[PDB]
Amino acid sequence: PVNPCCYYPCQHQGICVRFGLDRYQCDCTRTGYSGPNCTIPEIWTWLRTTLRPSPSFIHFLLTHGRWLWDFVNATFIRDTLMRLVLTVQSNLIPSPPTYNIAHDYISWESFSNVSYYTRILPSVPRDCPTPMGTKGKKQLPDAEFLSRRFLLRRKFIPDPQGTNLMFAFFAQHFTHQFFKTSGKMGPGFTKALGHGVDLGHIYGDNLERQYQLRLFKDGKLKYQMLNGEVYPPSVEEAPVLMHYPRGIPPQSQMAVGQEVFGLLPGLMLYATIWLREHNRVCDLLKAEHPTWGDEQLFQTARLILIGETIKIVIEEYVQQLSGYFLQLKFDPELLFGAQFQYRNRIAMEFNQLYHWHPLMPDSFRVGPQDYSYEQFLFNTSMLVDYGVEALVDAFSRQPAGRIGGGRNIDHHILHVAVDVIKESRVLRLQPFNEYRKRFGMKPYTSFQELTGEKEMAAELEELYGDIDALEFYPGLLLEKCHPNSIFGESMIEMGAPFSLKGLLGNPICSPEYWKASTFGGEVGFNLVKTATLKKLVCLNTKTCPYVSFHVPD
Amino acid sequence: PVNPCCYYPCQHQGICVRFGLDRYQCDCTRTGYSGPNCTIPEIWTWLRTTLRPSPSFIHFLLTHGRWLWDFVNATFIRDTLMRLVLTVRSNLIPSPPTYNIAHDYISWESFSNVSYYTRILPSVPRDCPTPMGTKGKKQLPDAEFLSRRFLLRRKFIPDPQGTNLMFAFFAQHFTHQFFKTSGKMGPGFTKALGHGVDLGHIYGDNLERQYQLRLFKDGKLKYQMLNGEVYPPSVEEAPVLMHYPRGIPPQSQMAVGQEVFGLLPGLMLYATIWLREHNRVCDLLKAEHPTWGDEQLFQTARLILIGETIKIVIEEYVQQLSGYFLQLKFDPELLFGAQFQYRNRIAMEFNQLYHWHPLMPDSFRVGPQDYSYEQFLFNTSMLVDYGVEALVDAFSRQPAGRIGGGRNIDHHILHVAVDVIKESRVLRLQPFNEYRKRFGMKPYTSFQELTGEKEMAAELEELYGDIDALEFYPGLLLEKCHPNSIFGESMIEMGAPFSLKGLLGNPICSPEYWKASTFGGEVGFNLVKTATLKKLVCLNTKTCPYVSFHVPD
Ligand SMILES: *[C@@H]1O[C@H](CO)[C@@H](O[C@H]2O[C@H](CO)[C@@H](O[C@@H]3O[C@H](CO[C@H]4O[C@H](CO[C@H]5O[C@H](CO)[C@@H](O)[C@H](O)[C@@H]5O)[C@@H](O)[C@H](O)[C@@H]4O)[C@@H](O)[C@H](O)[C@@H]3O)[C@H](O)[C@H]2NC(C)=O)[C@H](O)[C@H]1NC(C)=O
Ligand code: HEM
Ligand code: HEM
Ligand SMILES: *[C@@H]1O[C@H](CO)[C@@H](O[C@@H]2O[C@H](CO)[C@@H](O[C@@H]3O[C@H](CO)[C@@H](O)[C@H](O)[C@@H]3O)[C@H](O)[C@H]2NC(C)=O)[C@H](O)[C@H]1NC(C)=O
Ligand SMILES: *[C@@H]1O[C@H](CO)[C@@H](O[C@@H]2O[C@H](CO)[C@@H](O[C@H]3O[C@H](CO)[C@@H](O)[C@H](O)[C@@H]3O)[C@H](O)[C@H]2NC(C)=O)[C@H](O)[C@H]1NC(C)=O
Ligand SMILES: *[C@@H]1O[C@H](CO)[C@@H](O[C@H]2O[C@H](CO)[C@@H](O[C@@H]3O[C@H](CO)[C@@H](O)[C@H](O)[C@@H]3O)[C@H](O)[C@H]2NC(C)=O)[C@H](O)[C@H]1NC(C)=O
Ligand SMILES: *[C@@H]1O[C@H](CO)[C@@H](O[C@H]2O[C@H](CO)[C@@H](O)[C@H](O)[C@H]2NC(C)=O)[C@H](O)[C@H]1NC(C)=O
Ligand SMILES: *[C@H]1O[C@H](CO)[C@@H](O[C@H]2O[C@H](CO)[C@@H](O)[C@H](O)[C@H]2NC(C)=O)[C@H](O)[C@H]1NC(C)=O
Ligand SMILES: CCCCCCCCO[C@@H]1O[C@H](CO)[C@@H](O)[C@H](O)[C@H]1O
Ligand SMILES: C[C@@H](C(=O)O)c1ccc(-c2ccccc2)c(F)c1
Repeated sequence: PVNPCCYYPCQHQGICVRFGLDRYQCDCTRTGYSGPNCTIPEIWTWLRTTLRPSPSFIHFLLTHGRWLWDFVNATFIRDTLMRLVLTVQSNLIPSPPTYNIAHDYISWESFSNVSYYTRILPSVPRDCPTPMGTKGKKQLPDAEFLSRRFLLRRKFIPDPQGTNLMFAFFAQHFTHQFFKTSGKMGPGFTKALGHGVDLGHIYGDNLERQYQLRLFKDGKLKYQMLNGEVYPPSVEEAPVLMHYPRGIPPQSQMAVGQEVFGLLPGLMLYATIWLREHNRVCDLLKAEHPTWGDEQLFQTARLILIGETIKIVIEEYVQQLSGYFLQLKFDPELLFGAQFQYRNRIAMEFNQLYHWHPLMPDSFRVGPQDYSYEQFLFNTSMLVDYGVEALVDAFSRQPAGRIGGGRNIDHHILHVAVDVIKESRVLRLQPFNEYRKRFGMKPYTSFQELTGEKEMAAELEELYGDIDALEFYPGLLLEKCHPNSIFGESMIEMGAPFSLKGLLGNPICSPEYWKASTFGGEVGFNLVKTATLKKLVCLNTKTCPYVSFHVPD
Repeated sequence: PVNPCCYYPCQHQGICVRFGLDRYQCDCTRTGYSGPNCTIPEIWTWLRTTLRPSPSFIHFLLTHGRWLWDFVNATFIRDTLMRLVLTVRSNLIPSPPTYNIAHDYISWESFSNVSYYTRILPSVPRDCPTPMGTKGKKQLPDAEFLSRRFLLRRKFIPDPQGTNLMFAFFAQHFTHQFFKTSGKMGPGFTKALGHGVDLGHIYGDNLERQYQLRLFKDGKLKYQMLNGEVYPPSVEEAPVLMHYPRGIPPQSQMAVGQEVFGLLPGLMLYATIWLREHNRVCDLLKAEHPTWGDEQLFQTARLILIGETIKIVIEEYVQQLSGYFLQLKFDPELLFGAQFQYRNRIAMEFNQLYHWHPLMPDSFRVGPQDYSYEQFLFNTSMLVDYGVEALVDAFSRQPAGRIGGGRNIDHHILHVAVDVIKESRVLRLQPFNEYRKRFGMKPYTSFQELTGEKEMAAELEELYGDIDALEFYPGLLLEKCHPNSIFGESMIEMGAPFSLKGLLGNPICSPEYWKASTFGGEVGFNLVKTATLKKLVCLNTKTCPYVSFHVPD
């Protein structure tokens, strides 16, 4: 007998469990539903269903009515709605976490072993008719072909939301502290054990590495002086493992928290800024705590920089992304009255989803110069050649690509998307339409409805055979965007739950940690509260360039 | 100049922070207090403090007036009070955890590094004039001498509550899954990384070990047949590091989850019982799920066993210990309405407080046989010679020692108590009275008020010089016991918050985990719900012996 759970016979987050030889049952516990498949709603659930407006209608509300939102943001409604957005979206994410690559069920190993990525939906059972369940063709489409025909950039489609390369490199930097898939252990495993905003891309994902990067005086990180500017130290002074092209001299190899950050100037840019911010914070702490040792200075600066990161990510980063007329607000005290777990486990789906390579351009315009991919990648002098000011100015001015829509990944890095789709088959990620339901959306009935056009849809229909078969990452990047937006509804409705849970689930946001003393007092606490991208750069530079998550005007 | 925080200025959980050269500031955030030392009470706090009766008064109501309690236990008031017990107790424990031996302040490293025990009060600063802060003598009293005079048994004092050796051994077994101090790392460090009821004393503290214990058939653990009965395998078959006396060969030594269980038959007794249960559960689980592989069977059996452990501990173990007339109840649903973090970190103070060596008798009686310590300690054949039935009957009939009150540790194991005090001093654990205040009690104003007598108190006053210099462990053990109880006011009021947070803070108690599917359905769920000490033994033995946490009549 075939595995019944492969029909995904249970709705609204019921758990399919195999009983006997050919039977299944569903645990509808606290899903709001009753019956064999969990399809009969309870009186409260039912009432909330008819009164629930569609995610599209709410997206419209958040992106329209300039007059209403000016009023809202200047009142308490701002706090009310922020609380609402925080609790409602985060709660889609389980906590404690549930499944992983090895276990499609709750276990003590899945709870304790942090080297695993987690998952929101279990893998597609191995003992089933099609690789995506029961629907679709015997074999899935070629990963290279799907990229070439649907994801490969022809002409450059800029972001209509005005997103720049200062954002793209921030996104890439930031996300790589909690996305470190391991090569040795394989797919579904991770090296970044903080599982969130620990800043291990600055300090290191292990103690040994951290100790090697630290000056062990004044709580500071090691640094070097090139042309009068403070840069991260050479590998000769901080002998940590760094991935540089073999043959490159060690004196030109810079050492930072994250191994891959030397391969791109944009990465090594932010690495410098944050390092330069860390030591600056030590200078402020030491002035008010002359008696504090090196360890106290270091550990307190880290917490201040963890706070600063989340403040900028929520109020500036997600702001630019969402395009919302709601002024987003970082205030942990909002959740102090609700049931919220201050813990987080990074999920493979969020890893898959955060592959935002369409942000990368055709070239890299720095002042009058234009730089090719072969001049930008691996170049180790560019950062020290131009300086922070000049590179931040150049990245804040150049537009970034539109993520959704399709055909917008520059040929140089298309291979990544190919491997993403490949990896999304070793992990046996459920089909896109199943995730639609998990994150509270209606499944698509056609490829037409998915893309909003006719041409590119009809070809996908022939390849996949069924919309119920469409894969996760292709689904996200081919779906029609919201009008004049950066990506589709699915990226928002699925991304944000993961995103917000990570930010607010950080221990520093808890009632226990969100105190003045935690950050060395009012001075440190205000540094978190008033943090800003512009301030992160311009307080650490000689001059102040144009710095923003969006192109001028 | 003298460190201001040595005086412990900040009352009611306010945090002392050094500013400038000789100044300090208190962070009264969310303590309920205002002002420089956190002594000015807010409107609600004042109301709370005047209306709140003394701990001793509550202990009176809970331990008296049986007629009222018969009524209470058969009504919803049982659930109401239990919730109050759960929420008010656990609240006294920081979550996420605060400090460790390295940091007397909040740091990311303290949060991330699960190798550390946590702590509730910071250490006594090294620059303080006296070892305990500001009060007492330049040198503390000799640790060996303190044990001899005040902790060493003369005549045997049985626990007035009727507590038996079945309890005493359960305690030692149960606790040694989350008390595993690292000799190679030093005090303040731990090997038990599950930090609670993970059953890592049955399955081992690491994966490679767990794997060696497992049959890898039907989710079962390895075992061997002896005399027709089920016993843990030899090291020869399951090669794991076991701490046995030098000269005892691998075939002679048994393999279990905790490395030290071979040293005592009572400890190895429970290793057998819990192993039989695990394999017994797997048999039930396979009948319900024939299509299940080995891994899922093992992982589910682990959760059911964790379930049963928490059920028994709360409803029988804590019951006998507390001696309350309130029928204590295990139901995670009680907490589904309040703010509760399903996370736990073991504290060095919980470690220190659980050294319940007074429980151990002058000698061990097994029917008509009287075994001395030298016959009992490291016996390899006693378990197999007698069997489970016979030794459950034996330990259940023999009285255990009264824990508090003083002079009740057998000379054989008095060296343990010595080392606890010496370790405390390395750990730089705050005075006993400082811990009184932190667990909502008033400090003792004299040694007479502590002990409830004249002689022992006078000698202690001479040794310590002041009551505010009295140490944690000696304090807990020399305090006047509640009338007819096992220990005093402090062991309950300091032990309970750690204990209940450890049980209910287990992720299986979370609304995400607490459902039938987690335990393979209803059969597994009911095993947890109806779990019992008597059943744990008697369902795994040929005959039922006397089984209880108290002696007969
Ligand atoms: C949780 O936390 C615990 C406690 O911190 C931690 O314990 C262990 O880890 C730390 C760090 O590994 C150990 O600390 C010791 O640190 C001293 C450092 O002094 C030296 O510093 C300079 C660097 O030394 C050299 O490093 C390498 C290797 O040789 C090389 O590049 C150079 O040669 C370089 O000079 C140097 O000036 C000089 O050598 C100094 O002596 C080390 O000397 C020592 O060897 C340790 O590494 C602790 O000892 C560890 N144990 C304990 C009980 O504290 C855990 O690791 C952590 N757990 C997790 C999961 O993170
Ligand atoms: C020109 C710049 C970029 C280059 C050269 C690049 C290249 C790569 C490469 C080579 C991989 C690993 C592929 C593999 O072996 O599996 C990768 C993965 C990834 N990319 Fe990029 N990419 C770029 C930009 C971005 C941006 C802007 C983002 C947005 C945040 C992003 C997000 C990710 C993520 C989250 C991973 C997976 C990380 C992990 O699991 O270890 N990338 N990219
Ligand atoms: C005759 C039986 C017992 C023996 C032989 C024994 C022996 C020991 C020894 C040798 C240590 C290590 C301390 C040191 O040497 O520094 C220890 C610690 C300890 N004991 Fe016992 N003990 C016994 C009974 C008990 C009981 C009944 C309890 C009650 C629960 C208990 C609780 C503990 C705890 C919690 C520790 C610290 C564990 C750790 O730090 O890893 N012991 N004991
Ligand atoms: C290992 O622990 C075992 C516990 O069984 C010890 O062996 C047992 O020792 C007792 C005496 O202490 C033996 O009792 C003897 O037989 C009868 C009772 O059956 C009794 O009336 C006699 O007076 C006599 O002492 C008991 O039979 C014996 N069991 C076996 C199988 O030999 C042993 O002494 C312990 N090891 C150490 C180092 O003490
Ligand atoms: C490392 O980053 C460098 C940028 O900071 C870059 O070197 C720069 O390359 C440009 C373009 O080739 C040079 O400009 C040259 O070409 C123009 C004509 O297009 C001439 O008018 C100029 O006089 C000049 O010869 C820059 O001079 C050069 N910058 C510096 C400071 O030397 C590298 O491309 C990056 N590294 C690699 C290996 O590609
Ligand atoms: C978190 O989970 C990881 C995967 O379960 C685990 O990695 C390791 O898991 C096992 C056990 O150590 C190893 O599996 C094999 O065991 C067989 C025994 O027959 C050997 O034939 C084989 O050589 C291998 O050792 C894996 O090697 C190993 N890695 C992977 C990717 O599976 C982690 O240890 C665990 N982390 C913690 C902290 O427990
Ligand atoms: C619960 O779901 C199952 C499986 O999806 C339903 O069982 C049927 O589903 C098909 C479409 O309705 C039928 O054609 C099949 O006879 C049967 N298939 C399987 C695999 O069981 C079932 O009807 C659902 N029940 C309810 C009440 O909605
Ligand atoms: C609370 O803080 C300090 C510390 O307990 C209190 O004691 C200070 O002042 C007292 C004189 O009025 C003396 O007891 C001590 O000399 C002094 N202690 C120190 C360490 O300087 C003080 O009374 C309280 N402060 C306030 C503002 O009420
Ligand atoms: C009728 C008896 C009511 C008992 C139920 C209330 C349980 C409160 O338990 C209370 O915990 C507090 C915090 O740890 C302590 O300070 C109190 O002394 C303790 O009794
Ligand atoms: C019933 C409950 C309470 O809060 O009173 C309670 C909870 C825990 C303990 C307890 C105390 C010390 C070690 C282990 C358990 C205890 F003695 C009493």
